Amino acid sequence: DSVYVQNPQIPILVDRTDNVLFRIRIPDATKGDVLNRLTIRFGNEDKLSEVKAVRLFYAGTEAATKGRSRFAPVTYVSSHNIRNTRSANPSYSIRQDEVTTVANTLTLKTRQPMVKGINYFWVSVEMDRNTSLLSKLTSTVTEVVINDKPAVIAGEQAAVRRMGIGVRHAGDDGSASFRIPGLVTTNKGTLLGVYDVRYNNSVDLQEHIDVGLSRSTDKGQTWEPMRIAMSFGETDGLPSGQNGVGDPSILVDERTNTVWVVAAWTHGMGNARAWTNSMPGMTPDETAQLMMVKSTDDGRTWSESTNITSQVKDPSWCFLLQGPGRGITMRDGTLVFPIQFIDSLRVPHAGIMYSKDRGETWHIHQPARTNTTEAQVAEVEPGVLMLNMRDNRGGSRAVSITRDLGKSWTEHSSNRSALPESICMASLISVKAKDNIIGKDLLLFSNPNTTEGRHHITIKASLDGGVTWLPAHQVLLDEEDGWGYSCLSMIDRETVGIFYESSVAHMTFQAVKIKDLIR
Amino acid sequence: DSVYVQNPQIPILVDRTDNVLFRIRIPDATKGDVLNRLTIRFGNEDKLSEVKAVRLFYAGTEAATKGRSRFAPVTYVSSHNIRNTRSANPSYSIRQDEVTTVANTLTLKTRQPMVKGINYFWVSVEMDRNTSLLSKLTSTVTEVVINDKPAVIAGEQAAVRRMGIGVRHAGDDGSASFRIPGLVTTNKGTLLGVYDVRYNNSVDLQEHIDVGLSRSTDKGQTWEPMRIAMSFGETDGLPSGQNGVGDPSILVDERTNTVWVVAAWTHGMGNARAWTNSMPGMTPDETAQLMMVKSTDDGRTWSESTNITSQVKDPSWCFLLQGPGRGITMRDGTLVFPIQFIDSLRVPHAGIMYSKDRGETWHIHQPARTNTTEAQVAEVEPGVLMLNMRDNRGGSRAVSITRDLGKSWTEHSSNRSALPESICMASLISVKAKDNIIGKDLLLFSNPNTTEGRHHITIKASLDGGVTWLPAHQVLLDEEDGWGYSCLSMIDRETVGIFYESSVAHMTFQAVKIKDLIR
Repeated sequence: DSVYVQNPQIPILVDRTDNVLFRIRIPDATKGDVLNRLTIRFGNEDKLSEVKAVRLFYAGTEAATKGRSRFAPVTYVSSHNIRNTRSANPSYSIRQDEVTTVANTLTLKTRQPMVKGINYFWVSVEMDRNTSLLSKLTSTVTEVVINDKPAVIAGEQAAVRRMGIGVRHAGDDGSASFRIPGLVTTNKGTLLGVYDVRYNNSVDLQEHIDVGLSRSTDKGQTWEPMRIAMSFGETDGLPSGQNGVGDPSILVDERTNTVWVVAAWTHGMGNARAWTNSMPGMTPDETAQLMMVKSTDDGRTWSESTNITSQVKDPSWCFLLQGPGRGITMRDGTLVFPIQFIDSLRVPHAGIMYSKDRGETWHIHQPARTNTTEAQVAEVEPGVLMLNMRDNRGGSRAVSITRDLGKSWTEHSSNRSALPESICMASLISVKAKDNIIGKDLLLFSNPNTTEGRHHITIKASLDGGVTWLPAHQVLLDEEDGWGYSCLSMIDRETVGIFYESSVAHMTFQAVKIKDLIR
Repeated sequence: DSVYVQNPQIPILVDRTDNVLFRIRIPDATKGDVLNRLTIRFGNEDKLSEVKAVRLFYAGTEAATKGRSRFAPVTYVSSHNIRNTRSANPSYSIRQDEVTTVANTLTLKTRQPMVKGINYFWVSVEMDRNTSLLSKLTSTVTEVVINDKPAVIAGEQAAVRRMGIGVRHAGDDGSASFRIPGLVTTNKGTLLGVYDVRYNNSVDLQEHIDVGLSRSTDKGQTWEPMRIAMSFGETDGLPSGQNGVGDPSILVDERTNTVWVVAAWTHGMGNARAWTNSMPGMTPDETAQLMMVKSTDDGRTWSESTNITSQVKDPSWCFLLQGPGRGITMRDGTLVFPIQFIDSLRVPHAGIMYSKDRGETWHIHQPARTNTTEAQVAEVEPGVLMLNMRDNRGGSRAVSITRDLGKSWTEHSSNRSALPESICMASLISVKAKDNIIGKDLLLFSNPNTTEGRHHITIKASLDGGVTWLPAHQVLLDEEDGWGYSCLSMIDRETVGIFYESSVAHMTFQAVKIKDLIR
């Protein structure tokens, strides 16, 4: 007689067989009670054309000790099961009904007798594989009938659901996992997404890891098969498991359209984490190496790797590597990659590395802040670089300014205040007024918008050079748990792309109108 | 400088492509040093004709922080990787050499330049797939040559290596894992091994779990395809993930050769552990159910399950189930299964359940001991049952006697003293004097022979009804880490079979001459 409905703010993947539209908790069932039918309604303006099917599933009951406020006993659609990331695990969910032609009103039926107490049902939505990434569903459970009486419906279920595409799922092309996203838009409008290909498992370097790249010439609707942008196989006769390269950062040289990918090659180091096992020195046998590849053909083919360690690594550092995600071209044509180093006393520092000669030579000056790691840089105003930093103190992003490419650093007003975090990679980009439909300079930022865990992946916009991030100028994309790393790139004048580790896929692409951010 | 050699006491699987014969640590290498050649010698009476090939692998180096005493950076041959349990992970080991015709002396070569410090090599043995399970190798590294100088060899490498067979590997027939072994020998000499088929992962009930059975009519050399002995699929319209059955115990009714399998069916309980979520009551919706199948055709086909719960479960118990492993026929024809119950206050007790009518009706009297769980029972003398118990107090097995089928219990002299454990399932069987080649009553026991972790799987024999377990009357089978559950059954007059979770496979069978136990 009382039913609870959840409409979870998570991406509907156009390439998935099942996506969670509604979770339903019937908390106080009498044994034998039957959910005869439930009615969904879609909003007037919904493009029901590109909805392929809607399914009602039963998932049984809850454990006696797990309490009465959960919407599921288990993950319905796994983002980690290498054998199935695309459909509901059939061992957790039994299909009751299915409609393959969707109208604005829709009724699903069961004859399943319920157990005493908590019973779980959910609604799966399957989209046409060619569904527009910019499409939205406004769906409501309007009627639930139990023992031929309409039941009282409760819960927040007014979420506007967005589409996305699982560019990489766990198990794709034999790889256990994919991590550490980077995204740029080439001068030809081509989306380039980079990531770790983590073949054996999901652990950080050292392991068998290559740098993968997914390419889209249609604003993310389709992605060309995975290219290996960088790999070290059995270099020097050491196993591929002791020759990993990863934590990639990608940038487009906007003057030439030359694309650059920088990454950390770990050589040796047993089967342990490079973060604590990379040591002082310069040789591949001694310390992690800073490796770069380039594409001169819009990311279709990739150069052999060049070793730039000798140019920029201090011998006393335990570890120098890029900040994962992306770098930038500045207005004066300087290429800038965020970097991070562990000093002789094992203290991490964020900073920047830049080339003034199209990527021929690279320079690092002074660190921005102590006990920071992963950082992303934007040119917030001409000749003014904002470094936005993961901070081991917890709670909030560190923000510093350089006007001299990291020779000197100033604390920004927004430092350790404006942007909450849980100690996790975050994306920051600048959008020039002339390059977007708002006609105003923007900063766009994405991270897990929480001080604990990795969830509530959110795009935030600032109109005042990242002094203020108004709540209204934010879109929630993924309220469920994931590995939390993300990277932003403007797709065109009207839309921002996010390439991120989500609750629905290891590498998830979504496109968001900047008019949804700034209303 | 010196080199260190390990000959690990782990099973050589006749069905594996790779098995670790030797691990080698070269601790203090100069960059460029080359292990030119390595000589192994086999004992004069070794059956080298059933050795198919020997391989030398390089595995690179060690992590800076992991110290100097390890024999490997990583597991070389995985017992968990659903994509490969049978050959070395090629990302961790590079083959240097291979000999396919094995003599008493054997030389393996490399041209691999070593890194400064620690370098790992290992020797893989592949056996003929028809290799005798009773065969042994006595192998030693006699020469290691580096830079054309013989190096000083150190280490304990005098192990007599035994054969085994991986009856179930992780991933077999689509199942993530296999756990909880039981083994009997039918009156026809047929080996019947039962186990959890844990489809989704390796967690305990509640989950998608069936009872599997492997059958061998040739004393374990070959195993028939896996049969599902018990399964509840989508009973009552609940998902298979909320209809698991497992923790099996198997016995042969020696009077009739009727084989019986008892198991715990969990219905509902969300995706949580039944151990803490099974609750008082009697119905499948309320509490775990005690379910039984039988085979009248030597384990080829299995009856539909009968529900025994009403006969033996007190309503106030949170959980009644069998002790995993096996039950017995007593000399007077009584069938006995070890059982365990959680009382109304969540305190576990071990006991016995018996049938005097060929398995028609079952009875439980009094528990043996507070805060015990998994137990195995043997008829040490006519009408005298020894219950050997997992004890939550830690350190050692509890041992009690009943002469009245558990109405009353006496502490045995060996109680909480003679048999070390880490709080883990253990196997105990009795062998009558007339039924074995020693012509003496035996007790045989197997468990991880440690107070910490699960390793050193060992068969122990007692000649004095389990009063004493002399060190000499013990065989070490697996000194490396596993899940630790095991079950014993006499194969014939001369050999005991062990079906166990090992470091080399989820379900491992080995055969041991009792003349190796009692010398």
